Amino acid sequence: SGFRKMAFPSGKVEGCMVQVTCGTTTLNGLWLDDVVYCPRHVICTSEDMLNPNYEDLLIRKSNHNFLVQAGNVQLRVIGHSMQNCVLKLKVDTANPKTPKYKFVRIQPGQTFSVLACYNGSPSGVYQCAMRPNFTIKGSFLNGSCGSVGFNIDYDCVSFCYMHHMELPTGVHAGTDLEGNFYGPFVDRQTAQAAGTDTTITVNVLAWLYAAVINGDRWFLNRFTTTLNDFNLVAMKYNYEPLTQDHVDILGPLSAQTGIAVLDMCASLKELLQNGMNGRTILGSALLEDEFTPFDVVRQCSGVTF
Amino acid sequence: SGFRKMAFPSGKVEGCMVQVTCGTTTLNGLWLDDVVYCPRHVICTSEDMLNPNYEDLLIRKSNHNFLVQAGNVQLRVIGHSMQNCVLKLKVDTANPKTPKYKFVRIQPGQTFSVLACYNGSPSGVYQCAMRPNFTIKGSFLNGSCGSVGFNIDYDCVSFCYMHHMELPTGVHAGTDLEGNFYGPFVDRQTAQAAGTDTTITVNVLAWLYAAVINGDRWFLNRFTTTLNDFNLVAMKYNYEPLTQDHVDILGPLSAQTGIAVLDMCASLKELLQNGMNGRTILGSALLEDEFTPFDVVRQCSGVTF
Ligand SMILES: [Cl-]
Ligand SMILES: [Cl-]
Ligand code: NA
Ligand code: NA
Ligand code: NA
Repeated sequence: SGFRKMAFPSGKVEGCMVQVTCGTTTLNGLWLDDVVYCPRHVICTSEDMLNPNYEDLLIRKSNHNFLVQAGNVQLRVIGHSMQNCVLKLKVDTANPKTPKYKFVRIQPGQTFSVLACYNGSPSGVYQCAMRPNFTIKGSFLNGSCGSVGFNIDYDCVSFCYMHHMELPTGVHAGTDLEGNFYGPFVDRQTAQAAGTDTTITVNVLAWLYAAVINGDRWFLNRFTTTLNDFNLVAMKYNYEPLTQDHVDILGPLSAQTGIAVLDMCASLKELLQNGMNGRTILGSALLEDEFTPFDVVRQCSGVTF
Repeated sequence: SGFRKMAFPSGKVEGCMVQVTCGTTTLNGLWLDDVVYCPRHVICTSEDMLNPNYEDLLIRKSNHNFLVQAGNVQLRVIGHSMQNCVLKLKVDTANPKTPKYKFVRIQPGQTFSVLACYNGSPSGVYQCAMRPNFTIKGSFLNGSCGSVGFNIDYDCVSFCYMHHMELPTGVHAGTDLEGNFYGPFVDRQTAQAAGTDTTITVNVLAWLYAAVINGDRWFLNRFTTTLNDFNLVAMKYNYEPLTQDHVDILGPLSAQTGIAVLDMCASLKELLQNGMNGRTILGSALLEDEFTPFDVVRQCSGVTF
């Protein structure tokens, strides 16, 4: 029993973190086989960062401009290129700790683990969701650029996120490992604003199901509403609309607890309209929206309490 | 910026998790050099577990009763013994991935990372505090026994916790790596109750400081109270008393934000008396007490916003 924000074990990713230095700029890189991936703005000085032309800046560099360190051992660069906003450095040694891996791009509302790194050295691990406005609410200080987010599926690491920058609101933006930004952001030091965020409804429902699985029941009721009637209260409280395909993935949770999805939606409606009246759910005093249906299944028991 | 529940990277501990099987019982073990550590109740059958004499049960076993698996590779046991509630299995191979490590026992209120494991295979990582009643609010299903909790200090792993069991309230109990239980618990299948828990005051203050460091300020005020006057409101709301030594470790946080400890205590007093009036702090709608002063410093910027 119990429910925690739970990250994937980070060892397979720790074996891949290196430090990339170009001039006076230093950040983290991801070393898979004989390629290091890092944010391309490692090639920018302080002035370049304001309005950079990256094709120009890269053409003025050669392999010797790039210092790659895996611990103390230095990797010599034998090639470089640009793929959108990530830099690729070909090195002369294939990372022998390279796990099975894929580059995947995730959807708003999905979660992943973040290995925060500084100077090529892992310092912490945590769980994150991709917000509906394509930012993440991470924990990153200067020098964390190049930290990656990932999911693990049977010793295969699916890399979904590379960290590039913090926005004015303190939230974080980056790319997939092909260098394509999540959301309407660009890698230059200008003030950029995310769109307005919304609450991930299917995740809140999944987390209510985790509550029931763990014995928290006070918020339930006998009422039921219809799909379209709920979606009206959603829009009022700035929640995502619920789809019949979202209901379907919530299916296994519905079956295991015996509580139909639309039944649980009525309880959510009531929680939105009346608040919690001082009580808590799974140790929280607000509705949590960063656990997916998959996250609930994998952490919770297979049998309801 | 940002503030997250953050675990230590788990790789150094992942290299040490093995599966121990004795008869039909299977749980996780910790392999350091040529010794495997696991909970001693791996030697109990279902009936033995009700009222076990472990000295009897162990004397009736030999090295061949114990199956140790590190992945597929099997380790052959060349000796066994008991140290309080942990079993020690001498194996014929020193773990080549053995990190620098120590066995340390932590205090109520301190935090550590937990590597949850099933059948010798790491499945998740999270942060935990030792509660003042010597339980932890973990996330553990059947087969997680033998999972360890740890802190990392410059590539030295300080192991502080081995998981043994879940109590009736759903909280979790275990030992240090010498096999001495945290709290008044014993390793047998009888209903055991923790004492009443209390809120870790110094941690809540540390987390309020993290709020200020990150720009959350609405809860502050100009008031100040005295140490002894605060401790009276503490006892009313079931909070730990504040010591002058707790103030001192909060010193660095006090200095960096410019907010004296007793100043912050007044804001806490007001938060206790009036609640949050609907607002949140660091993304939470209750007062969080599982971040230590050290956890705040290590994750937060060195300069206030
Ligand atoms: Cl290349
Ligand atoms: Cl031994
Ligand atoms: Na975590
Ligand atoms: Na209902
Ligand atoms: Na004050």
